[PDB]
Amino acid sequence: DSHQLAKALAEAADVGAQMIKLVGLRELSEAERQLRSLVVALMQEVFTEFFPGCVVHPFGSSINSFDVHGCDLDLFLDLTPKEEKAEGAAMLELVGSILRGCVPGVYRVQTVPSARRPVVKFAHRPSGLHGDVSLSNRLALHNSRFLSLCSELDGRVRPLVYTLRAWAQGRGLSGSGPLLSNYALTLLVIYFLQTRDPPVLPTVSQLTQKAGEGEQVEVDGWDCSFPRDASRLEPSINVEPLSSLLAQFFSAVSSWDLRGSLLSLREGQALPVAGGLPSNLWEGLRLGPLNLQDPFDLSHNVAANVTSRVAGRLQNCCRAAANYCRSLQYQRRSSRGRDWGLLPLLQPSSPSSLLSATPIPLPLAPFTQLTAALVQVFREALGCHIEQSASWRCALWHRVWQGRRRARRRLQQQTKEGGWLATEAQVTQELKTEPLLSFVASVSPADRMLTVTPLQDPQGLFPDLHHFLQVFLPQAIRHLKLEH
Ligand SMILES: O=c1ccn([C@@H]2O[C@H](COP(=O)(O)OP(=O)(O)OP(=O)(O)O)[C@@H](O)[C@H]2O)c(=O)[nH]1
Ligand SMILES: [Ba+2]
Ligand SMILES: [Cl-]
Repeated sequence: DSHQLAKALAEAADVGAQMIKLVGLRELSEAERQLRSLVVALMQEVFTEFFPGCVVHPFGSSINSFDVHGCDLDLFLDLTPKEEKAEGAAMLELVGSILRGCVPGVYRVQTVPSARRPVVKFAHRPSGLHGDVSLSNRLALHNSRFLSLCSELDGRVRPLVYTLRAWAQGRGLSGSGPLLSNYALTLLVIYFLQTRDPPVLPTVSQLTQKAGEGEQVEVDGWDCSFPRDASRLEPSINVEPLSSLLAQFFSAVSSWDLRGSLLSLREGQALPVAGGLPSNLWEGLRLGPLNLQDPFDLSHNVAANVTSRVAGRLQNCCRAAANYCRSLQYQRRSSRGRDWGLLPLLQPSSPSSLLSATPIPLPLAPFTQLTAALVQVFREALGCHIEQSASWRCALWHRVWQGRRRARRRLQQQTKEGGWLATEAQVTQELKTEPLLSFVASVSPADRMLTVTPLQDPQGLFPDLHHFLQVFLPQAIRHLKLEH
């Protein structure tokens, strides 16, 4: 791993071979699946001991075909409004005590009622496995099955999802908190496949319409019905190779309008967010920087946790990735030993690149006035020489991002013993023809955020400038807001 993987990808044919080989290397072995099966069997044994006729249904990465080594094990246990929450939480505690004290080998048991879907986190010691026990999740089962079904519908699915998933892990786009879940990212890939001119994957509404007799199922008032086998469905007429689909992915999601669009896997289409339509229809839908609808529960934005910085970082990383995929280093292999194809995409991100990818949130203000105030801050309040979404090229011959404290103290003392822009500009000018550091500033139409990328950085001081800008620019615009 990280060594064997690198040479394995570098050694093999074209890009598609790299993606396929990646899937081959990361996926769970037979022994791993045997181990997981046995552990789930034990859990089943103890839960049967407590709950006669209860079924333990594995879901998520286990059954959705996107599994990798050491992945979580998601288990679903199948057996007034605040009273119902309290009842559910108590029940969850009961399951938690069953895990904690009964089933042999399991430790690290933490009940999490506060989560969206309440869950009991567990670790099984002898197998070295960990995961979540869920009481109510029946939608995850069917949508996981839906994911594996997608994998069966077209052979390019697993390679795309695996590669893009690893890439997202690399670019810091995926994880907990504000980031994207692997499920959300997966839904994005699938939606991308549905939106190709020839469709690579059918829309979920098409699967629902196809369905079958007795294959009808309704969970939590939503229609989860899809065909059980991929044989009853006609293949894709899309001839696009893996690499082209990867590049097209990056370019696509880089060019999309995320804020103003709710991406529907059901209709296989982009539904306009503004104004008010989908949130009025399904009534449970949270809207934000990135909106991606679950194929079954239509009141659930799977990306609803994604902050503007994360969406911005996503589209930036995707634009950069597209730029790379247009280079010859991507398409053509290497003679001897050099990194080609998937390798720079799976390689760790440069600190300057990692920083530049994630934009800087700015206070609310009209685009024109915001831009004017920005270039006014760079020009006036900093030593920046600037020149002509919006963008400006900026040059700094000075250390201006650092040394401001001492200079401000000196000025404070000089003034003591004998309005923001002009004063801070004086602070800057009191800090003191080849450019020391040159960088690009960019503002997107929606949401309005400043993106700072490097150009010429001989001494490698760019990240310091980036952090300093992260602190300085918002408060500058903040003070400029109060002059009106
Ligand atoms: O918003 C969500 C998130 C997750 N889920 C359900 O939870 C399951 C967990 O989906 P994950 O986001 O955990 O991804 P994963 O398990 O496929 O991969 P790893 O995290 O193991 O790397 C998914 O398969 C989905 O069924 C939802 O239904 N909605
Ligand atoms: Ba998981
Ligand atoms: Cl597109």
